[PDB]
Amino acid sequence: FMRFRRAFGEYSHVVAFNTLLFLMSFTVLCLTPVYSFLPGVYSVIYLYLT
Amino acid sequence: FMRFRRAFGEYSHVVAFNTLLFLMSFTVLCLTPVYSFLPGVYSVIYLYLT
Repeated sequence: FMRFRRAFGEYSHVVAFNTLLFLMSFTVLCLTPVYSFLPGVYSVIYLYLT
Repeated sequence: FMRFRRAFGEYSHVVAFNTLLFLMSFTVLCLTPVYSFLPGVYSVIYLYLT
């Protein structure tokens, strides 16, 4: 993490959350074909959390 | 110690105590098979010191 903070300057904070949200969304999309509940409830939770 | 402080940035302080506590716990676990008193009293002392 120190090495990561060495680069990317000030924008590392913006990059980290953007990567984490993308990874979470990718996992949710991967779990979609079996659990049909996710697309709505996860979107609602995401809207609440944003 | 100066060379160590050169790296790890701000988190060297967190790393040092974490390593020291792990080493102390490892020593206590190593002394366990003969001195059966240690698991309780050392845990109490650790809770007090934390």
